[PDB]
Amino acid sequence: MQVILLDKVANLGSLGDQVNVKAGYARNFLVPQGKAVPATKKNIEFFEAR
RNA sequence: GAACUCGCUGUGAAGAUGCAGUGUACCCGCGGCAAGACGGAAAGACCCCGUGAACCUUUACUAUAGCUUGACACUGAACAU
Repeated sequence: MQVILLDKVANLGSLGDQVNVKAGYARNFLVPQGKAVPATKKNIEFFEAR
């Protein structure tokens, strides 16, 4: 879905991008291993402040 | 069911101890033979009926477990076409 990147990711990422990703590549790789977070419109200001 | 519980011919729900005709027979036990009724091995074998029941078979009908097919979900990324 709408996850935002956080790292030195390959060629879809620029340290934070709103992309259209699938659910299976979202969880177990990008959810809790690091590097992403689901964009529930509360975290879009919270981690950009970080 | 009750009996004071004879044999013939005939009649009769059509094979009569009981009806009609006729014949015979003192009253009552006992031991036997099984011909009739009455039971037994019960014909719990033969047949029909019920818009009865039960199992069983199948290319009866309608379903279903199982097996099997595809879609979607669990389920992703890099390339090449």
